[PDB]
Amino acid sequence: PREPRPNEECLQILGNAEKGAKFLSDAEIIQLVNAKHIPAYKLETLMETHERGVSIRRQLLSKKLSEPSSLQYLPYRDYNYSLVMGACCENVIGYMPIPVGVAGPLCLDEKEFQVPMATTEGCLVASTNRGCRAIGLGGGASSRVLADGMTRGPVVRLPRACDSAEVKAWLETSEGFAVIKEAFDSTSRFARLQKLHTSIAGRNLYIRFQSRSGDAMGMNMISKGTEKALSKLHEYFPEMQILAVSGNYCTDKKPAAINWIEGRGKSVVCEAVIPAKVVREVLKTTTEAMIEVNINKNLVGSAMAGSIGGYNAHAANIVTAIYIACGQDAAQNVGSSNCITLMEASGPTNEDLYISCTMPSIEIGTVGGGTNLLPQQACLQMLGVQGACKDNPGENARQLARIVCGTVMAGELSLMAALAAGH
Amino acid sequence: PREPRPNEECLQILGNAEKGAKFLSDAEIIQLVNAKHIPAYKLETLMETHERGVSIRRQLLSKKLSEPSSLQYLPYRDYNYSLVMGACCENVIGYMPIPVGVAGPLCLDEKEFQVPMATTEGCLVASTNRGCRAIGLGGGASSRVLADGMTRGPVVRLPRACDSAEVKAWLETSEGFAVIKEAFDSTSRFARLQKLHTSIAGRNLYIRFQSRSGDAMGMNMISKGTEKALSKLHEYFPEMQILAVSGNYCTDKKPAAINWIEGRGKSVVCEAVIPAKVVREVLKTTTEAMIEVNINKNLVGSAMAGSIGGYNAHAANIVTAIYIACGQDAAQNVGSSNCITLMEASGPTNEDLYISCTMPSIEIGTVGGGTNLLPQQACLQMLGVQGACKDNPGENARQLARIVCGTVMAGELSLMAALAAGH
Amino acid sequence: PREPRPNEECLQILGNAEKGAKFLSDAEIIQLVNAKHIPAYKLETLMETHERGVSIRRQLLSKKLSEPSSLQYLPYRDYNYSLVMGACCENVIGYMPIPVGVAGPLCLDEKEFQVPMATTEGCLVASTNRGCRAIGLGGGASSRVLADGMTRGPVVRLPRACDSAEVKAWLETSEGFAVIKEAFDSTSRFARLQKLHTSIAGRNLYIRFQSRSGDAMGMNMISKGTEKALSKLHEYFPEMQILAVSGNYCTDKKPAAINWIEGRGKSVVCEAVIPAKVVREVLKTTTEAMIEVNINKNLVGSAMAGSIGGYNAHAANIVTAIYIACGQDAAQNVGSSNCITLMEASGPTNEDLYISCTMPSIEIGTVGGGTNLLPQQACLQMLGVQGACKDNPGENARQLARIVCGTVMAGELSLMAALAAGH
Amino acid sequence: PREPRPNEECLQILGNAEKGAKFLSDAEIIQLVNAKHIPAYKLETLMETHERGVSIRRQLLSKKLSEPSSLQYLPYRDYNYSLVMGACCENVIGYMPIPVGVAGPLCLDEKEFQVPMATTEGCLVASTNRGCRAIGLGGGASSRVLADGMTRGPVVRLPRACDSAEVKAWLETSEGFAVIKEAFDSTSRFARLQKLHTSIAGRNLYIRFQSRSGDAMGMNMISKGTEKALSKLHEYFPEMQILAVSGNYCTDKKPAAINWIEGRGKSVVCEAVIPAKVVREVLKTTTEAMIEVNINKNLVGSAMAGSIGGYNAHAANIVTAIYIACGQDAAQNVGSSNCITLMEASGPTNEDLYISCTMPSIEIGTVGGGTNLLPQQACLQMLGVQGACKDNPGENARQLARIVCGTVMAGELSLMAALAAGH
Repeated sequence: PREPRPNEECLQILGNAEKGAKFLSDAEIIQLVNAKHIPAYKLETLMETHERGVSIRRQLLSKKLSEPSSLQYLPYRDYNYSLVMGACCENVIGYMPIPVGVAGPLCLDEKEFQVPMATTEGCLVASTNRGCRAIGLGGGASSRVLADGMTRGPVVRLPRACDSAEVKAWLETSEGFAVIKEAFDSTSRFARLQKLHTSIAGRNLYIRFQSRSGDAMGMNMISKGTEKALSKLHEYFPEMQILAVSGNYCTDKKPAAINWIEGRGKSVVCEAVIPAKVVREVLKTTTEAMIEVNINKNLVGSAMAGSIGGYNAHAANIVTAIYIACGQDAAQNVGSSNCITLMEASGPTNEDLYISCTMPSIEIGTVGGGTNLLPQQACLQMLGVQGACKDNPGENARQLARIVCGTVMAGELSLMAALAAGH
Repeated sequence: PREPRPNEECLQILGNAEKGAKFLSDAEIIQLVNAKHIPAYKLETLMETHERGVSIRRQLLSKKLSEPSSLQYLPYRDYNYSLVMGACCENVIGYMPIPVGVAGPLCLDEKEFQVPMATTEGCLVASTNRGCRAIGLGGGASSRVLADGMTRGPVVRLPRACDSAEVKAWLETSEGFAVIKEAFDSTSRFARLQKLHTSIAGRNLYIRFQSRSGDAMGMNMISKGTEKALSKLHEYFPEMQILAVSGNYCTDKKPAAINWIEGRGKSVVCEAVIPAKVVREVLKTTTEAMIEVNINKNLVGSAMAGSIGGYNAHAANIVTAIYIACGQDAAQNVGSSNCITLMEASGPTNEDLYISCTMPSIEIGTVGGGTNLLPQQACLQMLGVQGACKDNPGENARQLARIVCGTVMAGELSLMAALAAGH
Repeated sequence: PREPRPNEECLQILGNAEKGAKFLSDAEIIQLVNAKHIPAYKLETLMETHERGVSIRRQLLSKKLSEPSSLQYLPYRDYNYSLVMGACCENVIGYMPIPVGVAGPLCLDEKEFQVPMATTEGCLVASTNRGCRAIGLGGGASSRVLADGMTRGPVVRLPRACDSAEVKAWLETSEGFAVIKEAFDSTSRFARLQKLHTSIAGRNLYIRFQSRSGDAMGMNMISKGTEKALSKLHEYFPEMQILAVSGNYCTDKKPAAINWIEGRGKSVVCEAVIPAKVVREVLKTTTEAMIEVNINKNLVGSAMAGSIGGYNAHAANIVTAIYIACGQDAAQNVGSSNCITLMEASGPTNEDLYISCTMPSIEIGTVGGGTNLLPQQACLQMLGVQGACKDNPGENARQLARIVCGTVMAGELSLMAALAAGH
Repeated sequence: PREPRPNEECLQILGNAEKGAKFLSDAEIIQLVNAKHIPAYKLETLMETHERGVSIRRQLLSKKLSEPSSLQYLPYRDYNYSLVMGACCENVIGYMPIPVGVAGPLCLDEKEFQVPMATTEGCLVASTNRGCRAIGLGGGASSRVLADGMTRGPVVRLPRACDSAEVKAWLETSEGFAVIKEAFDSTSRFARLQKLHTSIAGRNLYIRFQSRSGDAMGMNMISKGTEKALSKLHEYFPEMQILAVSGNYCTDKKPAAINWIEGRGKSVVCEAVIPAKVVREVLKTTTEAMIEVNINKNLVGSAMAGSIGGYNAHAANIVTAIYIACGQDAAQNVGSSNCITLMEASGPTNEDLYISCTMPSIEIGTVGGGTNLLPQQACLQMLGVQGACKDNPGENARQLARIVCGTVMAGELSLMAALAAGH
């Protein structure tokens, strides 16, 4: 054993650049932190290795818990914290393992994918797998990206609603839009402002900037561009007050009709045709039952519940699983799960099942944020969409959006079949 | 090195109960699986240890990838798969580490909590921490659970809309409700049917069963009860057809006005008062600016975007982080993030900031599903709400809902201050 | 001719109770009004006959118009103003004739109705007529009232959200509800409080009182009851502040999900089955086309437009026409037109067209307001629902709601057939 | 007295062009109609005068009523039916008088208006008048038209969702849009296609054509243009099926988020500043109370009710009254009443009340439909906006929209003051 050296003493070893942390014990570091000498947030930098830093943070936290042994089974060792510091999380005390299953092969646009799904919900992966199998036997699915651009919705305020109208009119002209577009586009190589969407409420003006962002999800880049554009706008209207760079008009991570109607991020449609025989043998139902359930649950049931954009069975399940697996911001599922699922009869006999999923607001990226960590990069890699696509910028993000829509469609197929076979 | 024994041979070692898997190589197991002898889904059971089983699955998957080395940095070893098999995930190929940070202390209802947040979004934990600090300096927050019950919304169909009306009327009487309540309650000790909510659309009848479920999230239990109740209902109306046990009328994991208006799971309100001085020094703004931004972003901005239940800054961020940390079903954030944030002036001088968050549909549990895994249990434990509360059933789930609402409120405070200080 | 006597002089004739207005000229009355002696609003009382009073008001108004001859073709003579004064309109300058057509016979619940429709929209009545004919040939329609009660949604405020929670909890107990119900019911013979619906937002508590109101539309009576109930509630919580007797939580004359989900006024469902032959010969289409159009316009189209409660073709047309004809408050069409139209195949061959309309929020009455005028009473009379039904209170209002739903259904049938035959 | 001549006989007088109807009695005409010789719908043409024709129709209808005397007080005489036949109504049996009151002067954009309001709701005109007075004392209101174009939302269907994507992409190019614009614009002098808005759902493509329409409301003209444009589109995609010219994507006469977000018809904003003294003396309240009520009723209350576009007190009342007075299609109030009302403190002391109303979807016209009748033209004339404005097409419709927004704002001011003074 041993015992803790006084503070002033300990604060010196820390300073000796040939004899630093590593000559101090956990108790000595604890003492230094408690005297408010060391800032606990700097532990991963201040300590010898990053792992130790998180160890020290864990010990400190444990001391303050009603059950000191709470963190025992929270894993923290043998994890690369270098990539998380100053990028992804703060006050780190370990990591939360989420089991990763694989659904597939998903036969989409003449290719095959193996889709990783990080979930703690039993049977979700198996159900998605059955849907994938049905689609595969059906001759594969097809998808298209319909629109692409991340949006940011700042709110500005003018002295009078008349002034707000003037600003809106000026933004609607070709010259004003050109000036704003130049200012916005100057901030990055992928910043290419598309048509603006404005909304007035009294003297509040809400401006929705939209743009592609390469392979990144685009929030940071769009925000930077917006800021620059708002400065430029302020030059012409010095009385304008920028109230908030985010005025809930984007709309980011909230249910909003605007995302459903205008789109946000990527808008995708996927479709497939399942032969009648396959619907019988794999899905254990019939086309007629599937259509009946689809109409009376996904359309009418959602309408009676007063849903905007929730005209599907469980798109949120698949979207969340894939998002967590692939390092996406999982909160964005709120907006990204918007989907409408349609089923119809098809074929020369009206016996085959046509299915389509439409998802207008898939917010997704393959660069930046959570996609900078190796484990999430692995899941992106097994799909073939990891990182930036140098040849055709944004192609990887588009492909990932297509895969997400296809997987959602497989999940819908399976769950709807299960509900229709019923009991 | 060595080389693979033939199939028939290999299939025998597998059978010898004194000489089973463990005498076979990875290549031999691969051969057996490829001949369709072994079902790959049974690998974790079929193999010697579970870890090997997932190893075999990983090798098989790697062979089919365009980049065989994709899984290199997806971790799978030294993880307890026994708790995941047949409960939480299928076709497991490893786990996805999500960094866990800690925000707090959160001073809520005269107690202090240390809230784990699993996120890959930089600065989220720090911002929540600043909000927690402001609330703490403000004399702590207060919360109340207003309603509690998980819901399931089956859809049934009658021959005619007149028959649907008859069934609805019968469900509305005391005798019919009593019969249905008895049938529903017989299925479990926590199943206590509360008042029914019906909606007709033509000959479709949508019935929303609601009930408390102890400390479990309640989906499985509510579904079981619903099934039993629907059988009982079928006894009185033999012409009734149960179309789907889930008719999107719950509503589960979709944006729906019904959850916002009636509630789903737990309905919570939290409030605090931040002194003016604290708003100046910690939040770097003023009360007036905070109220202006709150009105013109969370209320008016959300209204212009056509939001139902999205009258907040970023409740989804906090909700998702906590949910992933604590083993909740993360897809449920779709419904659980519904929140309205209100700010007003308060105090003898109208200088202090009153803030409140109202979240009517927090779907949450501390037993079952993802909460059965030790790492997620650790995060539940550091909050003091892990598992069932034997004395007062459902108390732990209620406490967790209160903490979620309080943390959301801290996050709102911080983000709104950041937006208001602006630039 | 003649010329105007001085004011003081003229003000005396007005006073002589044997020689009053009628001895004064229009110019003399004009002079008196312009000197601010007579209050123009009292003209119909102050003048000899009411008609003259409105004549004087018209002359005064004409003097102030840029085109003095504007009122020439606005009719005002030979109209009974006695019933409008102090009841229905103020500053009356005449009346606006709305042409009234008749659609029918509508074969509903084994009776025949002749439905008056006041419209200036060409072809609306003819289209409704064709729908009525199709329904009649189909063996008539059937309807049911599913729920009945007008609602008022006051908002009150407590010092703290905790206090609001306390009040909500107290309202949810049997004793508190009993006290409130007694207070509410004491105000009128039809005031019978049904279950309360509360919603908290911070320290705001929104309370939705619901009740039947006999044959009246019920707004006045419900408001009176609410006031009394709120006074009683204030007795138990002296800190409560009644912020507004209408907190937009009713919700009255605004689009709101709450009316769609919970109902407001009368909730009705109507249905019919149209034989295939009749669909061919009268509607000039086929059942399959009708169902296709219904799904892809009323369900999917409305979903893509982000509609709450607008899952129909043109229910608002029929509702407005009937409401204007029958003396209903026409603004209420905003809420009353909420409808979902469903069409399916039916019969032994799936060749016949089953149609149903569901309208959960028909706000309607046959006593009070506009129903006190003879012309509107005539339209109510030709339906057989005029005034109060002494035997079975509220029966006439219910019948009128059924007729409204049936007529809406006929209109939907016709318009949908027209759209499907297309070109 | 006399008695009825036989049919064959009577059918001949009808034919004699020197001795036609007018030599036949009401009983003889009745006999002819009942033998199915005369088509009752042709009565106004077939009879001598139009008035007689409606008389005959009334007698026929009376015979079939349970109370033959029902029509006694439904007026039909001395009304110009020539303008209603083949334009405005069918099977006419008279007209429904709606009392017309006048609110004003409304001081708007430096002019004064006298606004006619056709209502049977007591106190509505008086309340609007008080609001007008307050605004007038406040130095008048200001308004701006922000956007202008009526929309039509057809739905077309392609064989596959991929084909729908192809069509959407083609519509998004400059060349495709140019072709469609040419085809659309060829149909009328006011048809000037603006940017298209498309939405896919599976293989359904919803296209929202928008355009100004001169002074007409524009539905007929927009529909004609759409038809022509869809034919042109069919030329390039022969597999396209036009499913419905109206796919509920306009959206016409239904609550829809799309009208709220994108606008429909005219988008208007109006504002005023009420001095504190005027708020005290005329409105009998204070600015602080007004703002409190506005926030907690029009914003928070509407949010809790799950309103899209209903963030106001009673805009529907004013809109309906004006619409009925001025010959507008009253059903359109459903969409046209969408409004958000905002109140703030203003002035050097924050004592004055700033108010603004924003109405993005005012559907309105001053030519065609109900505006072709003299009584409604009178109400349009007293506003100075009757008919087409030859110099500046569409100016009259824009002015009327501004007046509607201003009147709505006055009504909001008054009602909100009444609610705030409370009791």
